[PDB]
Parts: sequence; structure tokens; C-alpha cells
Amino acid sequence: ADTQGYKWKQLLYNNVTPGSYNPDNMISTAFAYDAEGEKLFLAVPRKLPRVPYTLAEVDTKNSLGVKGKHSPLLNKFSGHKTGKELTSIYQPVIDDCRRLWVVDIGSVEYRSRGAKDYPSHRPAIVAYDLKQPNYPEVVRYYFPTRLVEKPTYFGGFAVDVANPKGDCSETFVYITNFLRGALFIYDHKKQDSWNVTHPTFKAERPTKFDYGGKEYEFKAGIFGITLGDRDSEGNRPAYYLAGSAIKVYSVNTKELKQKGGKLNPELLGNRGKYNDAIALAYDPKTKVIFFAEANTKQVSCWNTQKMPLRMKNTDVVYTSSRFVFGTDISVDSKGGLWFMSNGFPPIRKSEKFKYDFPRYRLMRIMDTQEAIAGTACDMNA
Repeated sequence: ADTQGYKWKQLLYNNVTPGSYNPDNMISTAFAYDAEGEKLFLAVPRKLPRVPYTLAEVDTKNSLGVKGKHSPLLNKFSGHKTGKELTSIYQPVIDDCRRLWVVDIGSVEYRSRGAKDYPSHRPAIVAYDLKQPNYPEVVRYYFPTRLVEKPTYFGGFAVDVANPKGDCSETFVYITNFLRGALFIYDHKKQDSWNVTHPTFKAERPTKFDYGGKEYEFKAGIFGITLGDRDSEGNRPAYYLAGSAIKVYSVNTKELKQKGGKLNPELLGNRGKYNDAIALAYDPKTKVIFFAEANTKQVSCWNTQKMPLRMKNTDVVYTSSRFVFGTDISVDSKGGLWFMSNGFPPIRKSEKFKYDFPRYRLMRIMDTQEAIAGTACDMNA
């Protein structure tokens, strides 16, 4: 229940001319922590002008639990020279073998000012090897034109590594898209990809978001996906949720991996009214799914082994009135639970939302077992 982590009023960059960008336009949407390397990676999408590095890193070693170091400066990704190697990303993910994956959207989202600096191209899945320096690029796949379907609305994604104790090439990437309600599946081994849609991906009803004493709304489809325990032969539950929804589902990865196959997802079932979350993360140690919530100012949990999922089978691992809009959550290599808020929900003009307290908040609970102690999510039942 005790946390260490970071707080930024604005995301400032190190080694970038002051005044060359507007700090309030630097809006981070997601992160990934590499525990072995003690590096934090942040996605800053090029949604507004003059973002110097869309993939930023911070070294956490002389930082994490130290007083006075709550606000580290962002740096260029060590795998980059110019910062143009990526156009705009929304989410970084670290896999079982320490490859940092990102989805390059391929274009910026503003006109002029100067968008000309970041030439448009097709969307791409890119991966870097953190085990080597300086993070060489090991995957780079462009989307075939016939498959592009509103790339600006990609959400969370998962990396399915079938052979973690091998060359790690038998890998799938499952990428959410919260507009339509669609999941883009990429087969790394076959160098093929396809689109999948389902009634279960779509939103249930608009989410309520409170800002400045008024109430705002948004209606998001499938937004987060996380992967369970691998069985006998490599297949696994892939738990997903829509952002504007309280139900949770799992479809098997074997149905997912088969191109043009029928999908049979399982409801399991819901988390209680007003508890919409856009991000969720499975902890293999405690078998718990953690949820970073849109409007409740809380991170919540459910033990996958306590069936079925009802509110009564859920609890709270974190509460802060300054935890406005949870946007990313994940478990690291050393079992640490990490969660982020940015006050930036998918609503018109939300980039311009401002807060008295620091907008950007990233926290770690050291180990998940400590987190769920004395909660409905713990081991005793």
C-alpha cells in the first residue's frame, strides 16, 4: 500500500533548447518500466506541436525513492539519434525477453507548426532490444495499406511470446482500437497481420468523467488487453475490457492466432457501475488483474481464481484524490505494480484540462502481495 514514484506538473526534456516547445503540450499517454535496466520509458504522442522525442527515457537509479527527485527530466531514447526515427507513439510495452515494443502511428495530429518536420508514413510495429546497447531495432513491420483502420485510436496492446527461452520469434502482437471496436493481430513469424471485430469489443454506455465541477462523457471500445498463464502448449487467456464498460472478457490466444477463425469470448462478468477503466494488468504471481480507473481515483483488483467476477470479488489497492484519469498499468520483471494517471481522457478539448496538483502521476507498489494484503484479492478464502 506504500508507493514510490514520480509527479510532474509538466514534462520537461533535458538537452532541448528552452522555449523551443510548450511544456503543457507534452502529454504522456503510457509508459513501460524495464526493472533489470532501471529505465523508464514514456510515450509522448505527437498530438500537439514541437514534441522533441515521442519515445522518452528516464534513468531511475538515482531517482526512485529519493527525496527531491520526484520530477525527472525526459531524455531522448538511447536507441535514437534524432528523435525522428519514430513519428508518434501512444504506448510502450516490454515483453518476456526485454524487447521494447511500440506502435508508430505514422503521422502527427496537428497542421503546420511544423508538422513538415515529421513526414507521414504507414503505421508500423517497431521493437528494440534492451539487452544490447544502444537498444538496436530488431523488429519493424509496416501495416499493409488494405488493413489501416483509424490508427490514431489504438489503445493498449499485448505481446505474446510463445518461446521466451529461445529466439523469441514465435511472437504475436494484439493491438486494441477503441473507436470502432477492433483488434489488430500481427503474426511476427509469418510476417502477416489481420483485423478482428466482435460485438463484445464495443462500448456498453458512455463513461462519466468529472472535470472542474462539470460532468463530461466518452464512449470507448476495447482499450486494454493483458495475457494470462500459458497452458501445456503455449496458449493462454487474453483478458480484455472496453473503456466505456464494466464487463471483462477472456478469449483464448489459440482462437486469436488463427487467421479468419471464429472467436468465442467468455463474459466473466462485471466490476460494478461507474468503475470504467481503460487499462488493466495481469500479475502472474498473485493471479490478480489490476485496473487503473477513469473516474474513481482508484486502482482496483480482482483475483482471477475467485469466480465469477462481481464487485464483491473486487477490492482497492490505491486511492488518491490526485489520481485523475488512470491511463496505463502494468507489472514489471521483478513483480512491481506500476500505474499512471495523466488527466487526459478521450474527450474533446481534454488536452486543455488543467489541475492544481501535478497532472502526470506514475506510481509503483513494490510487490503485488504487499498490495493485496487484507483485501478480497488476497490468497486466503
